[PDB]
Amino acid sequence: GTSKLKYVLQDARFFLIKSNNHENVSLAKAKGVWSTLPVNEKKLNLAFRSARSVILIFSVRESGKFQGFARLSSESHHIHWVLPAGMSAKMLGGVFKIDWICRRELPFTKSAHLTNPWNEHKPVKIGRDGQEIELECGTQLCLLFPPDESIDLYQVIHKM
Repeated sequence: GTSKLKYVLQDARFFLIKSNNHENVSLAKAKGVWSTLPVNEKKLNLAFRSARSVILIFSVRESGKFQGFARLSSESHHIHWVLPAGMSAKMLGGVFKIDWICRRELPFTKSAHLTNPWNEHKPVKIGRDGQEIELECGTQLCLLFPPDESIDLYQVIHKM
């Protein structure tokens, strides 16, 4: 009822994740892992040791929707990802363990009022993979997601 969620998002860092396919997100939602290119891998690692929470907000390219958001529980570490054109297991080699906070979709149409000061105040749906979102903008975007009844926040809060 927002109280638990607001405590989790308190002093958090927010990053957009863009996936080239639906299957890797379905995979990530089940096993609680994610991997990204080394550029974004470094940033999330720096962000993990620095912030009380690091939140990843997912969107499949060309879906028109966010598919959910998750909190890193570990920095990356060295998963049968569906590798897109340009494949290299090693490129996506580091595996972040993530705890999902919401696995339900949020259409871009519901976040049209929210813009990101850290991306030239462009609408928050706009950004490349790894685009960091300013605290309040990312907090509001997370609050727009519907409650996920499959999710129990106890293990996230317990790890904090």
